[PDB]
Amino acid sequence: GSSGSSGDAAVTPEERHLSKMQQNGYENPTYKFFEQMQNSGSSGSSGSSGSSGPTPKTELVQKFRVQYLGMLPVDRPVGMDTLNSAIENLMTSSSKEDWPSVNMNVADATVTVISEKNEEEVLVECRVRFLSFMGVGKDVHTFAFIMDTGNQRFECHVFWCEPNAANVSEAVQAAC
Repeated sequence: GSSGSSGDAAVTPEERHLSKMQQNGYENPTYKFFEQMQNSGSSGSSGSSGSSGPTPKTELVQKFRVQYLGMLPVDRPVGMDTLNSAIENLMTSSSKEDWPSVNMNVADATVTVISEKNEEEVLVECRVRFLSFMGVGKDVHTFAFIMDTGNQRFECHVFWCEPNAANVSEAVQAAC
């Protein structure tokens, strides 16, 4: 029942931010501002957006030790409620320990889920460009990001960060 009026400010500086993230979240503007472009349509029957080739060079890069929960299909590219769904989805599927270890790379505003067992093992390669929505669920150790694989398809990948998802996410903020 109605109980309070004590007056006390006991909150961590890392939560001050994560808070706004759990409230609204982070929606990539480019994903919606991707209207002005010059696409081409020439003969090229194939099931891929061309070729990428070798990875580019880079001087700066951040590596965060996080766990992998798995991919989860969604209905919308954005919407906190939607994200929270993926987290709870996998969380139930696999346990906290069941989740394997993986190194997250934040170089060139690019996200590359590297394997903990092998550095030269890119588990997942995502770019801030494809990234549609990203935020924190109910828990501060639950961070997921939805990307666009094409054909109106969105894959929600969840990852456990420690001691929280304040750093990782934050680093992904400027990545946009």
